[PDB]
Amino acid sequence: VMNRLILAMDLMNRDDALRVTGEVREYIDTVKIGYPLVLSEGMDIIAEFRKRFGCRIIADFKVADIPETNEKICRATFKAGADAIIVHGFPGADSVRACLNVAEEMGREVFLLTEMSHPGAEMFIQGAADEIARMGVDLGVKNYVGPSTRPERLSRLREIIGQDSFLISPGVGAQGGDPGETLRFADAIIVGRSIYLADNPAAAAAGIIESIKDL
Amino acid sequence: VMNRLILAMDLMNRDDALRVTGEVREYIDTVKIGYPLVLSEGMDIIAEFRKRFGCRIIADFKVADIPETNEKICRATFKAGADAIIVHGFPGADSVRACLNVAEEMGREVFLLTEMSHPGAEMFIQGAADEIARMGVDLGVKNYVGPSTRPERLSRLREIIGQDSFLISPGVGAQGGDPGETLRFADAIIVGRSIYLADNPAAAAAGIIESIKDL
Ligand SMILES: N#Cc1cc(=O)[nH]c(=O)n1[C@@H]1O[C@H](COP(=O)(O)O)[C@@H](O)[C@H]1O
Ligand SMILES: N#Cc1cc(=O)[nH]c(=O)n1[C@@H]1O[C@H](COP(=O)(O)O)[C@@H](O)[C@H]1O
Repeated sequence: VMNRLILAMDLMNRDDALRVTGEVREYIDTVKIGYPLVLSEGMDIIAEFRKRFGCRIIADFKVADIPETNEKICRATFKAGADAIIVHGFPGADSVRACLNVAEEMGREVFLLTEMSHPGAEMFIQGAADEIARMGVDLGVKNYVGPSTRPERLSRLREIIGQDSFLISPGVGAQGGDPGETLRFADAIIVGRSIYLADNPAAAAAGIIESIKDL
Repeated sequence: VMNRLILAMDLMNRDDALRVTGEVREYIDTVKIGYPLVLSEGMDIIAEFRKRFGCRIIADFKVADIPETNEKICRATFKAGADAIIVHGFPGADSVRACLNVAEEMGREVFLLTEMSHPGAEMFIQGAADEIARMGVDLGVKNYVGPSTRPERLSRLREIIGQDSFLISPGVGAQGGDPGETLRFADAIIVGRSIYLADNPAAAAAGIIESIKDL
């Protein structure tokens, strides 16, 4: 991804989301669109973004249902033009496999979310995360998400998935993660509020890239 | 809920979803709408159903993000007219509390999904599920979801949440669960495909209710 930086576009207004995305487009090559924007403006926003910005779109839908429902969610999401979808690993291998089957059918990608970045992830997810990552490897998952807020965990996740797998990492900025340290282990960082709530989102993005280029 | 039966409306077409829901409306009082329908037809389908059918709507969005994103998802969902939202407990107490805070602000309800009904739930969720339920009790959650496919687990979950808590249960019919056995422990059952894929959905719903009445 361009400059190893993915914008988490979680504004909930089409005009504000378009404005900020257009302002930082020279500094990114992929935008993560989640439910805050989609549930407020509709699934058509994915193809609008893909067209107007020529960016790749990751649908951060944290898919976490039974296999039959996961298949439907993935089909709707790729039909809407998303390049990839983020899927939770904790519902188990059959739920992940359902998403992989639809991605194979539609020529798209699945990212497996292993450990999450927020404090509550320590309660249940962290204890299962190594095993979720190993499950991913066994299923042939090549794209993973793990937490900027815990670089020791990001290191362990990288160890499990190997160097060939692609690893992206949220929790940079607002949640306390650091771009440089996270990029020791992740291929790309995801950044939302530090950019989209900034007085000058382009200046915020540029500042991040300057720190990245230095690594 | 009327007749202790909630329709899981996971058809992806507005016309088919409206047809089936209309045909079975005399036998239910609540419709569970999830991402298959919403991502295909838009969030406005929630208010359409509420208006047309005068039914309560549970948004089955399996909310499973960090606290800040959860609050955004819950706000959009209640703005759209949902009566309640289903939230995963696996991501931890702060993520659940974020949803409870928005439900409190907006005068709506949260259902906490503890153990899931599909085979993959055995890998990670089942081992955490008693603790997820206890966490719900500690947070003051009053509405829970647990699996028709494992009535011994449903019994244990009922034990933890007490008799005053409201418990709904999917996995009836297509996934193998039984209405009568599940209603030993749950207050209401959720049924999707056994009704919506039936040649005569009204006849399928009526058959289920006849079996419920006998208990
Ligand atoms: N993908 C993802 C995901 C997994 C995770 O463990 N932690 C996150 O913050 N996220 C998402 O990344 C973004 C982080 O944004 P921010 O930079 O904290 O504002 C949000 O969209 C959040 O929902
Ligand atoms: N709520 C919920 C949920 C939790 C769970 O553990 N198992 C489920 O099947 N569900 C949902 O209930 C419905 C079950 O539908 P069906 O009766 O198997 O066709 C689907 O919407 C599924 O996504």
